Parts: sequence; structure tokens; C-alpha cells
Amino acid sequence: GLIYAVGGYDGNTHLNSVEAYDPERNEWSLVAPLSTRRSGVGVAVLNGLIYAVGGYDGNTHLNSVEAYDPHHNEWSLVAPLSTRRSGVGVAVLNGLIYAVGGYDGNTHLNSVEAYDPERNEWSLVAPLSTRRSGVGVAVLNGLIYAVGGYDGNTHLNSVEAYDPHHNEWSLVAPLSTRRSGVGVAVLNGLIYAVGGYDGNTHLNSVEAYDPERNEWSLVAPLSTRRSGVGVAVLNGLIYAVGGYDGNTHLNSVEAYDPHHNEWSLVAPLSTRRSGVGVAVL
Repeated sequence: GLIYAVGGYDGNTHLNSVEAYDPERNEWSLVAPLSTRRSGVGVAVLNGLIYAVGGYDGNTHLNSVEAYDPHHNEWSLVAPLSTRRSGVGVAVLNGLIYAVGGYDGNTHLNSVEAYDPERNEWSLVAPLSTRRSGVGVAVLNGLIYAVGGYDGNTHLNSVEAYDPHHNEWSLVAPLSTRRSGVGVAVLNGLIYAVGGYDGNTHLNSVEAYDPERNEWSLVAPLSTRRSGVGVAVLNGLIYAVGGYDGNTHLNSVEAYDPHHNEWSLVAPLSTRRSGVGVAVL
């Protein structure tokens, strides 16, 4: 019932702090911080815990992973990834956490690994068609979609879907615009791609993917350009959290109502946060 904003980058320092948003009171409040600073961190919720996957602490890219238990307000480190990953996309499917692409410092990654919490183990599965960091990742109709990103030498409009029963990725319809640092979430059977960076401007635009028609369509843009934005879905709204408009890092937060195709600004974070991980628990 809360939106957690995990780590990020305030323009100055990389952040270990974590804050939670209560929509009934329109307030953020700080809770226990991560064991390490993490920007470009992937976040997902599994079995009542928030996992913070990889990221960048300012002076090394991270393979470490930690889980937050809200009943005890504590983070605990678990098994690390096979490779350091910042700008990594994270989603939960059939009881596993998938870590998709990212950047290890030395190269941008097409590799993908899955975490089983019952064995505390990551294992590598089929890689993406292309290397992708700053990639948005969401689960819809039993597939993991990898949306946009950056392959090292071009920003990407392409999109690919992973079928776990065949261990295969396949390319589908591309976005209208190239998008890295893009936030992605699923609402009423559509995938929304929120903001990002096309290589030469930060984006306020938003588009929605309909899997039945394999088509993206542009909807109402954000109030502000936002790359490195965290996106989550709560009570029928899409929240866009923080990000970077090109010339300042953002503490602002806005919510999208699909029935009215309108974004509205709500209470801002305690800290500016880009490269922030967002999940709902």
C-alpha cells in the first residue's frame, strides 16, 4: 500500500536513503537506509520483501543485492549477482527476480539472470538480443518486456519480450522514440513507457503498449522531462518519481490517471533522486 523510493542520485552524492509514500496522507517518510549507496538500482517486490539489485555507489558498480523487510524496517544482504549491474531492469515472474541487462563498468550487458529466493541463488538465462542499460522492464501476460535502453553506442527504441517457458527473447514493436533511463509499468493490460532520454533530449513524453495489437501509442506527457525516473502503479494510478530533466535532478512526483489521461503533481520526495528504484509494498 506504500510506494518505496530506493536510493538514487541527488546531483551531488549517491544515496543510501529510502522513503515511503502513503497516498492516503500524501506524505513521504524516510525509513531504514540501504547498506550501500545505490543509483541505477533495480527494485522489485517478492514474498513481502523489497529487493534492491545492483547499482552504483559512486565509485564502483555493484553486484550486491539486499532485501528490505517492512515488519522490521531492516535491509539484509543476500546472494550477489553473477556480474556487477547498474542501470539494470528488474521484474518478478513466477516467483523469480529477473535482472535484465545493465552496465558492469567495463561493458554494457545483454545478459540476464534470475534469483530463486528459496535457494538464495542467481542463475544466468537467455540473453537479450542487444545490450541494454537504462532499460525499463515490466511483466505482462506471463512475459518480461525489456523496453529501450542504451547499448553503449546508441540509444534504443527497440523492445523485446522474454518467454520463460521457452527461455527465449523476441523483438516486438519498437517505441515511437528512443528511450534510455525510461520508467516502465503495467496498468489495465498496457505497458507504459514514461520519460527517458533519446540521446539528444530528455523526454516528457509517455507511450502505452497494447499487446493485443502490438502497437505503442503516445498519451499525455509528464509535467516535466524525466530520465532516470522511477515508476510504479498504486490504486489505479501510475506514479512517476524523481528523475532528471536535463538541468536539475528532481524531487517532484506526479501521478497519471488513465481514465482522464492526465498527470498531476503530488507531494515531493525529501531528497532529489534520479536513478531511483521504485516499488509498491
